[PDB]
Amino acid sequence: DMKQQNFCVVELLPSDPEYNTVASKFNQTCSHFRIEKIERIQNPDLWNSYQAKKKTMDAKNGQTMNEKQLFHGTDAGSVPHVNRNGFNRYGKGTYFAVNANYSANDTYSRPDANGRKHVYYVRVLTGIYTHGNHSLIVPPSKNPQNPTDLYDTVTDNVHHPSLFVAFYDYQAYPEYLITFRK
Amino acid sequence: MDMKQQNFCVVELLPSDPEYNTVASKFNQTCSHFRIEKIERIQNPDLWNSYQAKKKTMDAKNGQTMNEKQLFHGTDAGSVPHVNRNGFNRKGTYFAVNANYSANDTYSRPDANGRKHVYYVRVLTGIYTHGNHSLIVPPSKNPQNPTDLYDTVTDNVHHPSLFVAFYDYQAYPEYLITFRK
Ligand SMILES: C[C@@H](Cn1cc(CNC(=O)CCCC(=O)Nc2cccc(C(N)=O)c2)nn1)c1ccccc1
Ligand SMILES: C[C@@H](Cn1cc(CNC(=O)CCCC(=O)Nc2cccc(C(N)=O)c2)nn1)c1ccccc1
Repeated sequence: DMKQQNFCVVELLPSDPEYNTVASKFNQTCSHFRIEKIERIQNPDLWNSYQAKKKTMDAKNGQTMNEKQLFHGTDAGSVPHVNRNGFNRYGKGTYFAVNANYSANDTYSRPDANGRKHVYYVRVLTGIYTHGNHSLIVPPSKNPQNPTDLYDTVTDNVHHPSLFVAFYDYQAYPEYLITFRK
Repeated sequence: MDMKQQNFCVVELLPSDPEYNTVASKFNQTCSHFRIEKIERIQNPDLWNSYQAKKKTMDAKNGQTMNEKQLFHGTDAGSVPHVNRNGFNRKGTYFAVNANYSANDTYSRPDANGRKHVYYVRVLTGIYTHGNHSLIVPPSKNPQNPTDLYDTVTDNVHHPSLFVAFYDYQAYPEYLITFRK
C-alpha cells in the first residue's frame, strides 16, 4: 500500500455479534426490509487518516463526543469508489442520516438490476455542529474575530438532529455496508 | 482463512509495476484509443483455490490441451462487488478474446461519471466446440457417454473470438480495468 487506499471486504457471519449489532441499529427503523449481507470495509489508509482527524478533533473539542454512527444510502455503482476513497471530494458536502429508514429511500439507496439496495453504516466526526443553509462549500464560521475556525458539520435541527452534512476529507469512515431488499 | 465467505481485497496496480503494463498492453492491442483510469488486482483466496482445483482436474483430463486463456468481460459498475466476491458463478458467461468487443457500451456500460469496467479474466476454456442459443450446460462430446461434456463453447472453433463458460469456478476475475473513451 503506497497511499493507494487498497481495501478488503469482510463479509460478517450472522453468528458474529458485530452483525447482530449492525442489524439491530438498521432494524430500529428498517425492520420491514430483509438484509442479504453485512460487510466490514477494511481500508487501512482511509482508517488511519480518519483516526488522525478524530484525535485532532478530540484534543480541540474538550468534553464533546465527536463521533456518531450514521447511515448513507448509495447506488450499487458507487460502492467500489466509497470503499477506496470514502466520501472524500445544507451544503455541497456529504449527507448522513441518524435513522436508516431515511437512507433506505430509493432516491438514495437506488435498487440495482437485481432489486438490491445499499446503505453504509458510517463513523462520522460530527464534532461541533450548527444549523445550516443550501450554499455551503465549507461550514459557517464560529467566531467573528477568528473566522478560520469553522464548524465540523451542519445539521437540520441542533436540539434533535435527524441528519448531518460533513464537508471535510477523512471526516467519515464507511465501516459497514448493508445490502438488503424490500 | 475465510470460513468459505470468499472475502476479497482490491489492490490497485501502480503504473510503475510491470503487472499494470502487461495488462495495459493486452487491452491496448485493440483499445489504444480508450484511456485507462486504473487497474486493480482482485485477491479472493477462496475463489482462487476453487479455480485452481478446477484447473488441476481439467489439466489431468485434457492431455496436451492448453486449458487456460486470459479473456475480457465488460460489466456495469454495479456488478463489480458481486463479481469480486462470487466471480461469474451461478445461459453461461460470455468472454471476449479482444478487449474492444467487451469495451462496447452494451457490455461495459458507462456509469454516471463516464467510467467503463472490463475484467481481464483467467478462463478455463479447455476443450471447446461451436455453440448455440439455449445452453444451460455445454453439448455432449460422445453419444455413448453423454455425461462427458465440452468445457466451453465458442463462435468459431478454428479462429475463436468469443467463449461461453457454464460451470462454477471456471473463471477467475483477476484484474479490473477502469477506463473511459
Ligand atoms: C421527486 C423528486 C423529489 N426528491 C428529491 C429528493 C432528494 N432529497 C432531497 O433533496 C433532501 C435534501 C438532501 C438529503 O437530505 N439527503 C440525504 C440525507 C441523509 C442521508 C442521505 C443518504 N444518502 O442516505 C441523503 N427527494 N426527493 C426527485 C427529483 C429528482 C431526483 C429524484 C427524486
Ligand atoms: C456460440 C455462439 C452462439 N450463441 C448465440 C447465443 C445467444 N446469445 C447472444 O447472442 C447474446 C451474447 C452477446 C455477446 O456476444 N456477448 C458477449 C461476448 C463477449 C464478451 C461480453 C462481455 N460481457 O464483455 C459479451 N449464444 N450463443 C456464441 C458464443 C459466444 C458469443 C456469441 C455467440
